[PDB]
Order: sequence, then structure tokens, then C-alpha cells
Amino acid sequence: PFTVGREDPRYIELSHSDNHRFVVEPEEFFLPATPDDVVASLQKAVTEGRGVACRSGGHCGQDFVGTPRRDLVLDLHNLHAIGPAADGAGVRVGSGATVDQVQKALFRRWNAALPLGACSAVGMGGLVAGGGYGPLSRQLGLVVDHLHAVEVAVVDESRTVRLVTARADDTGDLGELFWAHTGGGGGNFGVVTAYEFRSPEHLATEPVGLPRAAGRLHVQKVVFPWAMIDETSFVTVMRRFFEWHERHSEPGSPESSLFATFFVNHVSSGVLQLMVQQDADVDPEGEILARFVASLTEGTGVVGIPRGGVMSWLTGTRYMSQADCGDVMGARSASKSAYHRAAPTDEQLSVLHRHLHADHPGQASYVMFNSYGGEINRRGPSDAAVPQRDSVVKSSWFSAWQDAELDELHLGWLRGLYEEFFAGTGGVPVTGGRTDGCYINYPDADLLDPARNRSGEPWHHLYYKDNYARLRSAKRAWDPLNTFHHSMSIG
Amino acid sequence: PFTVGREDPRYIELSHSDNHRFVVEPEEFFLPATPDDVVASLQKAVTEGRGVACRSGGHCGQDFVGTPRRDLVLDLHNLHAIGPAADGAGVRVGSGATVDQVQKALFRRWNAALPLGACSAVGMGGLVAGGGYGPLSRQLGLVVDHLHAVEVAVVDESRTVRLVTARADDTGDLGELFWAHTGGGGGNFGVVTAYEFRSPEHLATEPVGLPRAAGRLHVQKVVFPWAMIDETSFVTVMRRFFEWHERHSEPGSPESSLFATFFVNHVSSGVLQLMVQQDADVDPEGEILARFVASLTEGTGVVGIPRGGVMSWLTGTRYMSQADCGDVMGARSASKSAYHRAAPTDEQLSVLHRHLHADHPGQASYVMFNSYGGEINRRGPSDAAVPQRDSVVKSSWFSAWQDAELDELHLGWLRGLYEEFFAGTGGVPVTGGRTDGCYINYPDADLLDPARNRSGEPWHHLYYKDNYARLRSAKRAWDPLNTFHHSMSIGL
Ligand SMILES: *Cc1cc2c(nc3c(=O)[nH]c(=O)nc-3n2C[C@H](O)[C@H](O)[C@H](O)COP(=O)(O)OP(=O)(O)OC[C@H]2O[C@@H](n3cnc4c(N)ncnc43)[C@H](O)[C@@H]2O)c(*)c1C
Ligand SMILES: *Cc1cc2c(nc3c(=O)[nH]c(=O)nc-3n2C[C@H](O)[C@H](O)[C@H](O)COP(=O)(O)OP(=O)(O)OC[C@H]2O[C@@H](n3cnc4c(N)ncnc43)[C@H](O)[C@@H]2O)c(*)c1C
Ligand SMILES: C=Cc1cc(OC)c2c(c1)[C@H](O)Oc1c-2cc(OC)c2c(O)ccc([C@H]3O[C@@H]([C@@H](C)O)[C@H](O)[C@H]3O)c12
Ligand SMILES: C=Cc1cc(OC)c2c(c1)[C@H](O)Oc1c-2cc(OC)c2c(O)ccc([C@H]3O[C@@H]([C@@H](C)O)[C@H](O)[C@H]3O)c12
Repeated sequence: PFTVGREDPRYIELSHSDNHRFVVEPEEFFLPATPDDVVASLQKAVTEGRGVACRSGGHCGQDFVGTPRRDLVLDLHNLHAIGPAADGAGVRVGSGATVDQVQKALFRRWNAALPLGACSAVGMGGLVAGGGYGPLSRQLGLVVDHLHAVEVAVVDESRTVRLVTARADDTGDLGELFWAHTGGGGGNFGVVTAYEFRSPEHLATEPVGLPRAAGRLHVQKVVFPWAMIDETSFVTVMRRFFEWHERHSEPGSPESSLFATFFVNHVSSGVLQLMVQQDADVDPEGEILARFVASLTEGTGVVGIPRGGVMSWLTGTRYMSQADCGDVMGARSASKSAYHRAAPTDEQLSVLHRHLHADHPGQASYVMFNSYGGEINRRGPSDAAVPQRDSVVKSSWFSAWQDAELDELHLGWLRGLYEEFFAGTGGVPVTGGRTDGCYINYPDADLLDPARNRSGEPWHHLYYKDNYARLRSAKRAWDPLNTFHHSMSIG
Repeated sequence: PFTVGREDPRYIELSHSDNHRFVVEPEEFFLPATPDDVVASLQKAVTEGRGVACRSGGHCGQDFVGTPRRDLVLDLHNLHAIGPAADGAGVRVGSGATVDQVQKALFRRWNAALPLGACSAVGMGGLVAGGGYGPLSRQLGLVVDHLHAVEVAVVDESRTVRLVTARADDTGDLGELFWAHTGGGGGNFGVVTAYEFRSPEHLATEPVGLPRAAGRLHVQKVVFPWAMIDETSFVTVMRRFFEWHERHSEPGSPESSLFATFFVNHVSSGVLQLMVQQDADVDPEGEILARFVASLTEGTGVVGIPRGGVMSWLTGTRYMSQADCGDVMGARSASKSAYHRAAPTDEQLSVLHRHLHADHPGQASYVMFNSYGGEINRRGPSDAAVPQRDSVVKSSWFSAWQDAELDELHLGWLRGLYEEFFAGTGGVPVTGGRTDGCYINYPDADLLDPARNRSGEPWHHLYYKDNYARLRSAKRAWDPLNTFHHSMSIGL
């Protein structure tokens, strides 16, 4: 239970989150070991008028943790305990636990799985608060759809800090706090010290009331050389990917056992890469997977080089996942998001193609398209703070790089692509049409700027749609002093 | 603590270690949560005559855990606690902890670092028992050079299991058990439940008696396209790499702050890849690093594409490291090892080149050359069970692939290259010449076969040299019933 000031040599490491474009430089970091430590620390800070913020996994796409300047940053990585829920079924998970830790614990102790993300180093803190989706989401829904309770340290009008727990079944103000944590996003209401999970009745199994991890996964990665792909066949492949998702994204369908990630890389990478996994319990021969993959490229001259097989759950999952190692470490990055309810037009796809061929250093520049929908779309838009309940594909527009001197170049490329792709609707994926806005866990500060966003739609509507009002009430009720704020925090 | 039998769905996952060539299929797995669970479980098992083995990180290069058939496998991954020793110098680390957990804990709690390996998923269990080296080893030595104590469950002549702790300062039988754990290799003496680490005086710092982690690391990766490299320039680059290590591998030298990993990939990968890191506290501008890299390719037409920079310790280390993700998962693999005391001949290097160009599916086939020596070579060969104390480069000869039907093909290529490269000395890197044998943590069953090994030097001499006799005595004393054995275990 210690403190790391500017004078301490651990400070330099602590001053970097995953995205190296932003720096976190408080007077001190505090590393708590228990929720009580969190409470005492916050109390000391707010009484003394010091500004605070917390960090779990450090994966934030923006400067939320370290901007504006903080006096105190709580680093939560020691709060990583996983155990049965005190009361009832379910599992309690510390907010400082990473996806990797959670997956391993759930699987090894209970043969259980939650729809956690594909990146093993992401922290539960931000992931859960923002919604959270993953390769299992078409079967299991969003992470917040399994949320039973939240234990969070909040600050009231009299500057008193309290540890409150808010449950799925609570009403009144507690009910609002709980609901606000099912997609409201981190850094808004207080410091979550733990989450409790309990699945919906139709997904729950024993022993702990979570879903069963599949016995086996069909996993497959297919590399397509850019050299074999012209504009026309590119447009065809993309269109088919999207149309397959248009047809096969109902809750409960057989195809909901399948999840694809399409890395549409800038041409300097030499390849497009398709990753697909399917639950082998549902489909022992992986017929659906084979048909999907084959159908993508049938009519074209495009031939992919496949690799993979059938693997046990933990091994297959790690084979498909991104860990905290190699070239994703220490990098500067920028990302944008879009929810798709239907396929992009062919003209949009042509714009994409063109930008993927521009003269640009894009060995780590790409657009990722993920399968979405399925079980996710079972719920109604108002049931959780996350509003998007009828999209079928989710996209992430991404660029990473090393030197600060190249920031403008890379932002330039990303903006150029995104804004042109969505030029028909003011350069953003407006809600209620072919698209349904953006995902708060891929926050994008450009949405605040009229030069970037000409749609008339404010950031809070793209992220929260009609849930914003309720989030605002919850904010007034639970953080009246605006103790927790950042450049895109609830108003 | 709990048990996983054949009807339990978790069994499927537990039946695979990292190397998918081998399967581990006992009647049950047991998952202890404490050292006493380990003791009680072993006791039951040996009393009822059941065969046992343990597993920590599952990184074993061979079938040691699951062959011969076991009735019971103890999976140790829950024994991962890290805390101050009690006491009150040094740190206690559960045998089930991974490199990643240890690095993070040491760094975040004490600004400390041990010379752990470059692979984050490797378990302390096997790593430590075998010796253990890493990017920090030229400054800090081997992991076993920081070993202060070992807490291990052993089985005596009357089939009684007991938890004993053996200390660096112990004499008699206990002293032997401790010494045997400093390089004797896993699966030999009993189930280690924990290690305690306390560094040599000259490396130790407050508050826990471990070394200080560097403030910053220069880290650099350089890619050389095969297309720009002909046989001659390949031989030149390799020769320079080795010669640089011949000159700059004394303990305490400035250059000992530098560590390089050269992935010499089969041509189908399109590139050779050089990774280099240097302690930035010792050399703030990274001059040594820059000169080393430049000197490798000066005279040639070869031009590398570099990337990297100066990073904080945890970030830099993870940037250079291999984690449990992507294409290293679920694969079948084979590896061989060699210690080099001096540069290979140019004719050996030509052999290497030619095999790297053979028509073979080698997108994950390569030879990795790692800087060695420095602090490692401070100790004498008999001080720990690890005998190699004057080598300057360490090589790993590696192939990984997916389909069982291709085993023979890949083994074929690996054997073909290794045995030809060392043809001068019976197809193995014999001790006491240009080479100094093999590293038990890269175990290689081919050393047991006369068709593969024509040197006359038995596996136990290549791995342990003149420490074998002492290891055997320790084995007789501490595992008289040969409860713990495998295809390359210390003979009783
Ligand atoms: C970098 C990265 C992000 C990913 C990746 N994969 C994802 C996936 O497969 N599915 C997803 O749905 N999301 C994926 N993401 C995005 C992550 O979800 C977001 O980046 C998360 O917001 C990150 O969470 P965390 O790692 O904890 O990030 P932080 O930087 O620490 O925090 C963000 C934000 O939230 C506040 N906050 C953190 N913790 C708390 C708690 N305890 N209570 C309140 N508020 C908290 C922080 O202060 C900050 O404001 C794959 C990759 C590589
Ligand atoms: C796969 C892999 C291995 C690496 C990597 N990097 C290394 C590095 O950078 N430096 C090294 O020095 N070594 C590296 N290695 C090799 C590993 O060190 C060895 O492969 C280890 O022996 C593996 O350790 P572990 O993960 O624990 O392997 P297991 O298979 O579980 O066990 C091996 C062996 O030892 C016995 N054993 C395990 N645990 C115990 C305990 N507690 N007590 C006694 N015996 C134990 C097992 O029975 C088995 O016999 C990078 C990569 C990717
Ligand atoms: C559920 C399927 C899924 C599969 C993935 O992989 C198969 C990834 C993701 C989802 C995911 O949503 O995000 C990432 C994935 C993979 C990465 O690497 C290979 C990612 C990376 O290298 C960087 C960032 C992200 C993410 O962080 C956000 C940052 C900016 O906050 C970005 O908006 C994201 O791009 C990655
Ligand atoms: C200290 C520097 C260092 C850096 C490394 O990396 C930068 C690795 C190693 C050392 C190390 O000695 O071993 C490995 C390294 C990297 C890998 O990946 C990138 C390895 C891999 O992918 C597989 C196996 C090994 C190892 O396991 C053994 C298996 C067979 O038991 C093999 O004999 C080894 O090859 C790796």
C-alpha cells in the first residue's frame, strides 16, 4: 500500500499509460491494496482540495487520466482479486484485474467465460464501465449484460467519500448509479473498486451462475495478399462481409456462434488478414466457418492462405488474442469508432480502398471490422447505458506510430479517411441510419471539433443517444461537485 | 484446492502444455493452493503407489511431465505468491509464478529486477531449477546466482513426504539439495513449492536485497532483408557478431550493459531480425549500442531498418519480450541448444547459410543467437550445478509448426542443420572446445541417440559436465525411490 512521488524511480513507468501520446504526471501516484485504502486516499485528497483520477489497465484511447493536471492518481492494479460473490451466486472481480487474469480465473476455477475483449492487458475498470464486447458477444452479449453489482467510491456535496454498492435490483438513486455503470464510461461517477457478475437466467450455468466456456473453438487466420486484390474485388469482399452480417446477426441463430475480425490493412503491410472463430460445441465440423470464409472470395481471383485448427478454450482464445508484448507496446496511437446497422455503399468502400493505397507509412495503420449483434441485440436501447442494440458490424479505425514528430501525419491520414468515408453525413457515423454512432471505449476527441464533425450531432449523442439525460441526472446525484471529470466526461 | 479428472471439461485444456507435440494425460490433475496441499497430495499418491509429476509454466521442450504415463499431475500455477522472505532479507516467490508476474511484482514493489528470461509465460518452477538466463544476465548473472533458498517436497526411502527448506548456507545433505537446485533441472528431486532470492553483496540494494531495475533501456529492433544478403556478407555479419562477443564479455566491462538477440530466420521469413537493449543509466546516449549495430554491417551492402527508442524499464522489457499470445500458441516445436566459447568457423557459417536457404516451410524456423557471459562468467564451474562459466554466445536452434503429419519434416530440417554445423565434433557441440555443451532448459532427446550424436559425450556430460557425479549423489540422498523421473532425469 504505497505512494510513488516524482522523486521515486518507478514514477517514470507510472507516468505512461498504454498510449504514449499522453503523459500522466501527478504530484504522486497511490497504489491501494483494498477498497478501504481507496476510500481513505480519496477522502484525504478531496478534503484538501486536491484533484484526482484513477487508472486500471491504462488502455484509454484519450488523455482522460492525466488531463487536466491531477495532484493524485490512484493506480488500481493491486485490486485484482477474483472470488465467489459474498452473497448469492456470481463472481466478484476487483476493478484492477486485467482481462487475462479474469479469463484464466473464470476458466480454471469454474469452466466459465464472460464476453471480455480480445486484448489481454485491458483493465476491468474502464472496460466494464464502457460496455465491453468481445469474440463471445454474439452468444453472451456485452459485459455489462452480466453485471450484477458495482462497488464504487463516491463523493457527495459535503466532500465526504463513501464506498457504496449498487445492484441490478436496486431502485431510486442506487438503481441510477448501477444503471450509469452499464455503459456510462470510466472517469465519471467515482472510483469503482469492484464488479459483481451474474448472468441472465438463460445464459447462466453452474457452479457460479456464469456461462459455460466452450469445450473447443475452431480458430482460423487467413492472409490475403494485397497484390491479388484490385479495387473491384476489394469492394466485393467487403460488401459480402457486411451482407453476411446483415443476414446472420439475430439473437440465438446458429451463425451467432461465429465471430470474425477483419484487419483491412494499409497497403504498406502487404496483406489483409481475416480472423474467425466458432464455437465447436455448437458446430463440431466448423461448417458455418468454412462457408463464411469461402463465400467471402468465391467469385474473385483472390486466394487466401489459411492457418489454424481446433483448440481448447484457453489456448484458442489466446491464439486469437492480443497480449502486452511486441510492437503494440510503447506506441503512440489514435483510433475512431463506428457502429454499422447495414452495409456501407460501394462508393464508401472505394473511398476506403483509395485511402488504404495512399503514400503513407502504415505498417500499423488499418481498419478493423468486427462481427457484432447476435445476443447483444436482445436488449432494448434503454436497458443499459449503452444505446446501440441493433448494429451488426463494429469498426475501429486505427493508426499507431513511434515518433511524436509524426503525430500530425498520422492523425492527418486517419481523419482524412474517416471524414471522407462518412462525408455524406458530416464526416461522422451519425445515429439512426446506416450507422448508429460510436463506442465510448474508443473515445475520440475529434468529435468535439466543428472542423472534424459537421453533422450537428454532439459527441454525447453519438456515444449515448437518448440515454444521456439519465446519465446526467445520475451524475448530478452522485458526483455533484464534479470531482471526476475529463475532456469527454458526462456534463 | 481442487481436482480435475478425465470427465471434467477443464481436462482438455490441462492436457496440453505449451509444446503441442506432447500430451499430458494422467488419471487426474491436482491443483494445490498451498505447499501443504502439495505435501498431502504427494503423500497420498506415493503411499498408494501412484506415479506422479508436476508442472509449473508448461514450457518444457520435451515430454517430461506426461511421459511416462502418470497417475497424478500436480499443476502448480496457484502457488504464485510473491512477498518478502521471512526473514528478513530477500524475496520469496511461489514456484507456480510466471516470469511476467515476478517482473511486475519486483519492479512495482521494490524497483527490483532479476535476470529472468525473455518469455513472460515461463514458470519459475522449471526456469530456476535449470539455471535461467535473460537479457539482464550479463549484468546480473544467472537466476540461480540469486538463489538463497528452496522449499521443496521430497520423498524418502520409507515413502514419507516432507517439506524441507534448503539454504545457500546449509551444509551436509541439505547443502547438497540446495546446490542440486541451482541448475540440476526440474523433475528430479521433488516438487519445489517456493524459491527465495537474495543477491550477492555486490549486486544487492535496499530495500529487499535484490538488484535495482534500470531507470531506462535503449531498445532497438533492426530488420535485414534476406534479399540484400549473399553468402559472403552473411558469413561476415555472423563472424562480427561472434567476435564482438569474444572481445566484450568479461564481467564488469561497460559492454556488459548490452544484450543482443539475433534471429537468423530461414529465408522463407524474408528477414533476419536483430534485437538489442542497453542499460541507459550506464550509457545515457546508447553509444555502445549504436557502435555495435553499425559495426555489424559496415563493410557490406547490407542496410537494416531500425525501430525503437528509450523506454522505462517495464515497458522496454515488454517491448523486447515474448508473451503468451499469437502464433507461438498451440504450436508443435523442437529446439536444440549450444554454448559457444568462441566464433564458429566460416565453413560452419556457410553450412548454416545453405540450410537457411533450403526449400522448407520455415516461417517459424530459425537460429537464435544470444549474448552471453559477462556477470555469468564470474563464478566457477563447480559453484552451481550449471557448469558453463566461460561461454560468450548462447544459441537456440528452433522450429515450430502446426500439423502432426509434418513432425518428421521439421525434425528432419533441424537435425540436418545442427548435425551438419557440428559435424566436426560428432554432430553435437562438445564441451571444452569452440563450444561448451548444452543447456538443460532446452532439453534435446536426440542427444540420447547414436544416430544423432557421434561424439562419445553422453547427454549428462553435455549438460552438466563434471557436476554430474555430485548431482547423482544428491539424487540418491534425496529421491532414493526415484519417485521423480523422466527421459532425461538424473540417474540414480
Ligand atoms: C488498448 C486496447 C483497448 C481495447 C482492446 N480491446 C477491446 C475489446 O476487445 N473490446 C472492447 O470492448 N474494448 C477494447 N478495448 C478498449 C477498452 O475497453 C478501453 O480502452 C477501456 O476503457 C480501457 O480500460 P482500462 O484499461 O482500465 O483503461 P484506463 O486507462 O485505465 O481507464 C479508462 C478510463 O476509465 C477510468 N477508470 C478506470 N478504472 C476505473 C475505475 N476503477 N472506476 C472508475 N473509473 C475508472 C479511467 O480513469 C479513465 O478515465 C484492446 C486494446 C489494446
Ligand atoms: C517455451 C519458452 C521457454 C523459454 C523461454 N525463454 C527462456 C529464457 O529466456 N531463458 C531461459 O533460460 N529459458 C527460457 N525458456 C526455457 C524454460 O526455462 C524451460 O522451458 C523451463 O524449464 C520451463 O519451465 P516451466 O515453465 O516451469 O516448465 P514446465 O514444463 O512446467 O516444467 C518443466 C520441467 O521441470 C519440472 N518442474 C516444473 N515445476 C517444478 C517444480 N516446482 N518442482 C520440480 N520440478 C518442476 C517439470 O516436471 C518438468 O520436468 C521462452 C519460451 C517461449
Ligand atoms: C472483440 C474483437 C477484437 C479483436 C481485436 O484483435 C483481434 C481487437 C479488438 C477487438 C479491439 O477492439 O481492439 C484491438 C484489437 C486488437 C488489437 O491488436 C491486434 C488492438 C491494438 O493493437 C490496439 C488497440 C486496440 C483497441 O483499442 C482501442 C484503443 C484505441 O483504445 C482501439 O479502438 C482498438 O483497436 C486493439
Ligand atoms: C534471454 C534472451 C532470450 C530472448 C528470447 O526471445 C526474444 C527467447 C529466449 C531468450 C529463449 O531462450 O527462448 C525463446 C525466446 C524467444 C522466443 O520467441 C520470440 C521463444 C519461442 O517463441 C519459443 C521457445 C523459446 C525458447 O524455449 C525453448 C523451448 C524449446 O523450450 C527454446 O529453446 C527457446 O527458443 C523462445
